Amino acid sequence: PLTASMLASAPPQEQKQMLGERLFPLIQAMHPTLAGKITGMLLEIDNSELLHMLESPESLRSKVDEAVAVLQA
Ligand SMILES: [Cl-]
Repeated sequence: PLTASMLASAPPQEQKQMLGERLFPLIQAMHPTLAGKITGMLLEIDNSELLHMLESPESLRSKVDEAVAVLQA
């Protein structure tokens, strides 16, 4: 499980990658087809909220639902 401390201690060039690797499987469970896109959309959020999402399923959902509204016609 990823921690702020773990995140803060990693070289910045890798932080988003670390978050993406953790977020993507969770996002793909909700949406196999829109997963790359949703994940890319979400990595745009500031890291510290991303961590809160990894840690609250409900936060991740609400963020995903709202990513999907961006994607729709
Ligand atoms: Cl889907």
